[PDB]
Amino acid sequence: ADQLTEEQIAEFKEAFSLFDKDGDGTITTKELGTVMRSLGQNPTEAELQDMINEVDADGNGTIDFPEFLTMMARKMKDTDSEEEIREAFRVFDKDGNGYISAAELRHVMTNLGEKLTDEEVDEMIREANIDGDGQVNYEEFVQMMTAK
Repeated sequence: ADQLTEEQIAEFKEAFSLFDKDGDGTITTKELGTVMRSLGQNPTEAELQDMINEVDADGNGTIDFPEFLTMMARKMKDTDSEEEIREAFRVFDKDGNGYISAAELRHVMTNLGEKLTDEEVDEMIREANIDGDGQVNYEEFVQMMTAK
C-alpha cells in the first residue's frame, strides 16, 4: 500500500515539509488545507473538513505524512494503478530484476483483486511467456494485465 506513485509522493512530502510544526514533519488539521493547496490542487474547506472530522481521532489531533496521503488519494482516486501493481511484484523480485515466481505472482493477483478470477489468472499464468521452472516476466504481466 504505497498509495500514489513514488514520484507524486516525493513532491507531496516536500509540501508536507513546507508545513511542519512538530518539527518532525507532521501537520495539524488546520494547516491541512494549506498543504493541499500548495501541492497544486484547490480543494474546498468543506470536503477538506469532511476528511478531518474522521482522522480527528488519532489521539493528538494532528495528521502524519502517511495519513495525509490517504486523504490525498481519495481526492485523486489513486493513479492508473499500474504503479500499485508494478510494486506488488517487486515485493518478491529477489534480485532477479526482471522476473518473479509464478506461484508468488498468483498471490499478487489476490492482493490487487481486479477482475480476473482464479480461472482467468490461471489461463494466463498458464502461458505468461514462461520457459524455465516457473519464472514470470512481471514487467510483461504488468502491461499484459490490461492488453487492448
